[PDB]
Amino acid sequence: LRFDVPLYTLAEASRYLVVPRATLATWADQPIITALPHPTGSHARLPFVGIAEAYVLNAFRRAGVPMQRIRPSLDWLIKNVGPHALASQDLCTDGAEVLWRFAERSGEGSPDDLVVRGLIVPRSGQYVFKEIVEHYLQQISFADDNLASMIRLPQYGDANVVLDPRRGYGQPVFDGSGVRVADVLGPLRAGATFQAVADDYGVTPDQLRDALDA
Amino acid sequence: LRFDVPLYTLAEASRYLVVPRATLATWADGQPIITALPHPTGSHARLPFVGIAEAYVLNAFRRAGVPMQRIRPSLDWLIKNVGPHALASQDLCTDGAEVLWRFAERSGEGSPDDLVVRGLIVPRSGQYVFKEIVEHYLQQISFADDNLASMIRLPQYGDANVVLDPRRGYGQPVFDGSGVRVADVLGPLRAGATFQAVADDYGVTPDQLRDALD
Repeated sequence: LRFDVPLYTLAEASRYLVVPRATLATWADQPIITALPHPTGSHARLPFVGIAEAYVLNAFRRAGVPMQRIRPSLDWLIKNVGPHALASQDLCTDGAEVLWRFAERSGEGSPDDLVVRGLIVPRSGQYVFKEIVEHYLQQISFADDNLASMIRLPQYGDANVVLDPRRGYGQPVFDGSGVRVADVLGPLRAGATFQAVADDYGVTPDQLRDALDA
Repeated sequence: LRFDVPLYTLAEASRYLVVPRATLATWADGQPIITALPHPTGSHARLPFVGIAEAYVLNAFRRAGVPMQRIRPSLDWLIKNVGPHALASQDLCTDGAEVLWRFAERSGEGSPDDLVVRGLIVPRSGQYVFKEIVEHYLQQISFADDNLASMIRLPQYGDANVVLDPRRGYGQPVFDGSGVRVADVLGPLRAGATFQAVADDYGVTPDQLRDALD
């Protein structure tokens, strides 16, 4: 379900990932995320692997990584970790060392070195990803093929809201009940109590407050 | 510290309240429905603390699906009955639903006033009360001697318990528990400090830091 079908418009992905739509447009149009031409009468663009790549790149952006000249680092990562490396199970464990190797040969302070310095730091005599990056990488779950199959959106907190192409058409769902976050909003807006909605939708009141306030 | 000096630009308030900047501009510039002041020379500051409190409450109304374009008469009514700056009043959450109900009764079924008030209140156990989706936000506000808002907890930060408090961090988001600006933990994390090191340095927990980041 993750590669061939565009599941997300850029508008939707901007909301779910908390990244400016214009930024995503730049990434999708050479492109640094997987995007497909929009279907007839639809603005869908990103297959699930593409939103996973966008999610990781946003984590890089949040960390202060310069983004405009990141493509050679991404090419290098793909050449060493494999296709769709940003969405790979091996990124978090192998990526820091791979990137270090790239920046070494790049020249001190070169654009590649600046990308890589944004991502990694020495820890106990070796380079590792900064925890501010790791925190986001840790949210991703992987399929048989070691590529992303689910992403937990930490902005929803203990609601444990995920993007999962197997549920809710890939739109944000409570992992615990498979309900679209969107489907609890109408009832709350209508004036149902948090307890009534939580019971009706298989979550807790605290989880609902967390979803609302994400 | 809450009335006579503008603390917030509309840009800042838009971020802290999670409301479009253009929406705040309409509320501040109009007649205005929030307290705003002419910007100081060389500054874009507009909202004193009471004004951001009123904006916070109006945003809770907006979130609930309340029609906002013709809300001013309901606000006038509320001020006339609950008192000056009623949106920022300690008495809003306890007295406001009944006050608004009385207003909409005389307004005509489905009139603009009735539609505002139906957006806010529901029957509970034989009386009209605020919908819980509104109450959730009203409950975040703390009050001074004068029964007007003195602090607002921003629930989007979750268990970090981040607040707007004009007594600390110039009114910018601070961790209630240490009085540190959320802004001041970001540089150290981006630089590659661990969540543990930052949390210890800034008097919060690693879990609270993750909540703030997200």
